[PDB]
Amino acid sequence: TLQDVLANDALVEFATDKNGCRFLQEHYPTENDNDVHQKLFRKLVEDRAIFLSLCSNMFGNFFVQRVLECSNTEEQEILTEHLATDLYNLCLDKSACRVIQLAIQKLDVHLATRLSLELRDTHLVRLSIDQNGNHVIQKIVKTLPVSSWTFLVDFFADDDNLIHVCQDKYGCRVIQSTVETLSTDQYAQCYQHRVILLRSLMAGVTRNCTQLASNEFANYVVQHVIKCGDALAVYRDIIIEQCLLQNLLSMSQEKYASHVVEVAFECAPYRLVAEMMNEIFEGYIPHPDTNRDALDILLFHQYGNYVVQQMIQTCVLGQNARDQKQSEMYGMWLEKIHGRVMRNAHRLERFSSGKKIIEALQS
Repeated sequence: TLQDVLANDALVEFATDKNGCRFLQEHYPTENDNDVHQKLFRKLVEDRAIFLSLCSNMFGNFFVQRVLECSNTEEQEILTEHLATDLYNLCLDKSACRVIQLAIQKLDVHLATRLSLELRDTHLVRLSIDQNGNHVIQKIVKTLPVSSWTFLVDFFADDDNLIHVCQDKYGCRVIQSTVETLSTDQYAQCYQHRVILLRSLMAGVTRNCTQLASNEFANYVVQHVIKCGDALAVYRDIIIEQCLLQNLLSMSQEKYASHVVEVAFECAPYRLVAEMMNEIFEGYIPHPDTNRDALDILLFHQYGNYVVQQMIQTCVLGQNARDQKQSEMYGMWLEKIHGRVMRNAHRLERFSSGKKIIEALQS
């Protein structure tokens, strides 16, 4: 019946139907030299408006994906030009962005490079925070070489663009994908190119870390820097030392930055764990009277109590350190925290968080 739909010119009438597009998708000739394959491709790409309306459709996008799977480089050139005419609005659509991601996966690397470079002068903040275009940006970053999307790094060297993209549910995933792609397989490249691009990102992260860590979604970027080791570990310490120190008590009382403080207490080396512990303990936040200590504030706080729990967990896991001085220092820190909890234990038992802390000190 495929020759019947070739003769009646009802390729739109099948692809705009669920059963019709399933019939086109199942019986599509995978061989490029087939006559029915060539005829169906020609009927697909005769009208650019018809092709782009089929990409933007609930069902016909699957037929466009099936054509894109069974494609040689000439067909890929035709489809690349047709998509690049309206690429930016194609990524914003729920349907056509699937076609764009399969294009980034399955086209030749110069054609997908052309598609990635067609986005370099568009509203990339809107595309990164979009419900649908964020997957296209992530697919471009994770799939294509860095030279195909280096402009994105250049787009994120602006602080306003980095803050606007990071402070969003979808754009923070874009920033995480870019950071995770650039950091991977460093010190196996013999030159510092991805290192310079990653430094260009991390300088903007470092200069804006207090605003990013206190945000609902932009704190995930900071936790991604701290939690991931390897080439990001050197940046982790920087965020601990230049941005988080002298600010532990304020961020630990904050709704979203307390997560960053927990992740920093979890992942820091002993060098920075020592300075963070001495800031929380009898160091900064001095209270030069009979007012509350920083640990006294964080014990009875709805978000700082998890920072105290992470301090307990860090010291418990750090008693088994290979170094003896580090092990006795983690033990002394846990003694300090345990003594301060046991001082206020009868007060802490009246609340859920304090009961959780006391049960954590049990086990």
